[PDB]
Parts: sequence; C-alpha cells; structure tokens
Amino acid sequence: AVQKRVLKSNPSDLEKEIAQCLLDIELSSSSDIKTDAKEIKLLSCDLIEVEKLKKKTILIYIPYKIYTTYVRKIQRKLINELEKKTKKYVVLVAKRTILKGKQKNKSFKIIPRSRTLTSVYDSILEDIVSPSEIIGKRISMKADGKRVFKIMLDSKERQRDNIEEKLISFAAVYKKITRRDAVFSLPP
RNA sequence: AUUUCAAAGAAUCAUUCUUUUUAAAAUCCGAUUUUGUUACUUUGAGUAAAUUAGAGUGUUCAAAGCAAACAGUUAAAGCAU
Repeated sequence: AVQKRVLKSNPSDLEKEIAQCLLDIELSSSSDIKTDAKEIKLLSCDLIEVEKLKKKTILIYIPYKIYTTYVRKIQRKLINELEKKTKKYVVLVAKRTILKGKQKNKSFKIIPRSRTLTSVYDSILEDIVSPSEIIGKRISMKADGKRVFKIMLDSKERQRDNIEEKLISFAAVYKKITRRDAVFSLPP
C-alpha cells in the first residue's frame, strides 16, 4: 500500500515519516493542497545538521518528471503544509543525471546542456531557494583561493521572521550537495 | 563567451610535492578494470664516423694524441698441482 506507493528507496523509518506526513495531509484533505499530495514520489532523503544548530534539515530527492510536473507547480503551499507536519526543516530537489561526454555514453549524440555539472548545480540552486527567487549570483575568490557563492534573494520573502536560519539552511544544503561555500542575502 | 567545480589525507620546509575519493556506461569475480580524433607536448625507439661539445689520460707543457699505468736489479704477489 502507501509506503510502497510513496518510497522509491527500500524501506526506512525517517523517509517513511515524511511519507506519513504527506499521507497525513492527503487523508485529511487540507484546503490549499490542490489536487492532493497523492502523486508525490520520494526518491530518497538525507539529514543534515547545521553548525549554528537551529533544528536539523532534511533534503529530499524527487524524480525529475514528478518534481517539474507536480512539485514545482504548487511548491510554496506544499512545502508550508509539509513543514507544519514535519518536525525539522525540509527542502525538496529534483534528481538529475551528471556524466561526462569523454566516457562516450551509449544513448548520446553529445551530452545535453541540462546534464552539464555547472547547469545541474545552478538548477539545484534554483530548487533549494524555490519558494523565494534569485535576483543575482556573485562568486568571491578569497586570497587563499577558496570560492564563495554570494546569492541575493527576492524582497517578498525578506519580511519573514525565519529568514537568517533559512539562509543558513540554504547555504548548508548547497555545501552538502557540492563543497563550495555559499553566502545568501536579501536586498537593503 | 559557453560545457567536470572540487574535497580530504599522507609525505616534507607556517611552505612544498604527492595520494586517496566525487556522476554514467560497458566488463570480470555486491566488489573488482576500460570509454572521441588531430594539432600541441612528454618520453622513447632506431640513429655513420671525422668534425663538435665533453670525460679519462703531464705529448718535455700546449697545439696534440688515444694512450698508458704498477711492481720486480727480475720476487713479494696472484693461480696450476
């Protein structure tokens, strides 16, 4: 039934807890979850704990097609309901193929731009911020050659109370995904 | 303009050189090893001597040359029994 329906990965408790929360929204029939949670499929989940230690954050991988068609459409409303159920800070991202064309893979006349490492990381950066929208990107090159990605977000979600912990969370998630340093900001 | 960023360790003087690992496809016993072409570059292979650079070597020195050196008044010694 429900665990097998939701979870792509083999049976696991915390993944099952997210599935349970989505099911809890689906059973109850909350007002603004449009056409239910019910076609959401969980690929896998990871748990990340930030240095500043304000709760813990869950990253959720979703199959690309489900994520674009279902998750992206409703995403702010869906995340807030899931956040309300969930005891920890959740972010949903699309799983994406990464490969190099010098390996000369079987089904490819040239690797698509969508499957390029840089494009994938930019696309994932879009996915994590998603309820808020990127104004601009800037890469600061430290004297010792360390590189810091300064990401400016919108002015709409600036006036939320949860901002800096969320910015820390975005920075944390992107670092866990790829070991670049981030900084995030909101307009003066 | 454009397409795979990096990370951590070990060696070593705050420096430096290095190793490990981070998608995908094919293969071999869940682990193990392969993946455009050319220019460019690295090593190599094979490559007349004389000349040339250059080592060894006091031709009376040097230009040269390719020789020489050692000990023995004819034995010490080495090796054949």
